[PDB]
Amino acid sequence: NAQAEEFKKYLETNGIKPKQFHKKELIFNQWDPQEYCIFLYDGITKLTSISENGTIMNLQYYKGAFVIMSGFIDTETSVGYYNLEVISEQATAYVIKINELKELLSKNLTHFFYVFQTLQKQVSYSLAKFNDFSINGKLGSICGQLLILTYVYGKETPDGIKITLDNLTMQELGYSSGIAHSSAVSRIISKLKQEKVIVYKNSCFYVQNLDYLKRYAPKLDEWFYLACPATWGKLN
Amino acid sequence: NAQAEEFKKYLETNGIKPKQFHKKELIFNQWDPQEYCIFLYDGITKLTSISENGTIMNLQYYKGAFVIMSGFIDTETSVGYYNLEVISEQATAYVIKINELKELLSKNLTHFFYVFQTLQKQVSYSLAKFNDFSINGKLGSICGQLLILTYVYGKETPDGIKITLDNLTMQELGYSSGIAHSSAVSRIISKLKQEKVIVYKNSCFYVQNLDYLKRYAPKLDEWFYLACPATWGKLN
DNA sequence: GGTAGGCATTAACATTTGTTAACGACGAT
DNA sequence: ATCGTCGTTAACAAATGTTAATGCCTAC
Repeated sequence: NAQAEEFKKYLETNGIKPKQFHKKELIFNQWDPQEYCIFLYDGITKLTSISENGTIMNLQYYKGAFVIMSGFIDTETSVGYYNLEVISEQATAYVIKINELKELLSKNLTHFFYVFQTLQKQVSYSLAKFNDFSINGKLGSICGQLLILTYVYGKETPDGIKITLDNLTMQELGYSSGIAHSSAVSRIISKLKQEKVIVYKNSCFYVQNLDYLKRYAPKLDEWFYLACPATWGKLN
Repeated sequence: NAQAEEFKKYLETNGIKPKQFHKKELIFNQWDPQEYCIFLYDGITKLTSISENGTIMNLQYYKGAFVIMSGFIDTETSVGYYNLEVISEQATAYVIKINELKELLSKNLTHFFYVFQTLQKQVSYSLAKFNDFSINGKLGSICGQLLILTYVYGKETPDGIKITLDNLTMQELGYSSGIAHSSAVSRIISKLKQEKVIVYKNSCFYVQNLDYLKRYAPKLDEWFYLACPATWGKLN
């Protein structure tokens, strides 16, 4: 929003200025660790991780204007080895390198408070996500994940709320729930067709009972009501 | 932590007096206190959430010098409704009104980078924990939770390493994962002495093959070394 | 108006958790 | 003495890790 836009035009007086990233490119990865502060101005990405085993995990989706750190400021070392994979067709991102960031945030306080705000939104997001996922099984982890995407990328239509996102493979949907196999997801996904809360037509997910999803993930719905009110209010 | 000691003195030069809370007291609360910045100087505490029915959830343990926040910096609204509950002897904590924080941080960049660092150490922490817990099921959750409890609260004794806490009822180990009955958790710890990794004595937990834990929660073990090296180094 | 991989669906088992119910001791009012 | 607390087990009801085989698709 407004705050995001002036951070945008804060960086551009200071000689760091965007880079186009395209689908499946990695702004940074878990094998070649460079420590950045990524200001993703526009587009859609996902934070992933491969293990010494090939087991994939979709931690989180970053969208719109947001900030992703790969380095600590005061120590300038890595925070953990992850992947910021682009999902949208294109994405603009401001790749600030970490031992630059302190001097930048020092000379303007309005914009540190911005990044501080987002990292606050992030701490509260993870805790919420962790809470609702951990209580009742993978089914909860699915309903939680669906509800997230349904709020962030959901659109109105006379057959339900559309999760308008590239091609959310069911294997990918399980990847956010820490699931290895599509069959485990297919089984769950249409307990949610029969219970009439989810349909899968046009190879895209349509939500029918938002109140169902809310019950299985109340801490997250709360997080939206508090940290992203404008979004939360579109679907009420 | 030498960085926090300066922050305590910094608070005291501003008339911020420490308050003493003591076992099972709630510094801030699920039914909106709020919102404060909580500088926890000494003691041990836990962050919990109670659902509408009665299902409880132990999201994180906070210990020693750390800083919690229930409010966003700029808007001073809630970041979510949780409980900070004193688990230990009786913690010492500086409770700062949030409106007072932005001003306090605005005029001493050193401490204001310090707060940012702590908040970076938990966005990283939360993510790592989300990862190891989501994969490898709830057995992996217990082991991952055992893991962080050793690194933080672990002495090494001629009987392995002692998880040196109060009274960690397996009811409570339980609340760290999402396992809501104390018999399911008992079926786990059971299976971990039979495999020689933990022994239950003196109403306290001991770990003697910590290597077994590090495989079930690798990105947690990776997180300590990366984020909290001094803590990691004492067991490696 | 035709091909080959890529997923979704669904079945059949192998384990892991969820749940309830007795039984038994420690520790505190 | 009489708690409520906590740990421990067996016994089961679901839940979900797996793998395999059958089909509809769409990128090509």
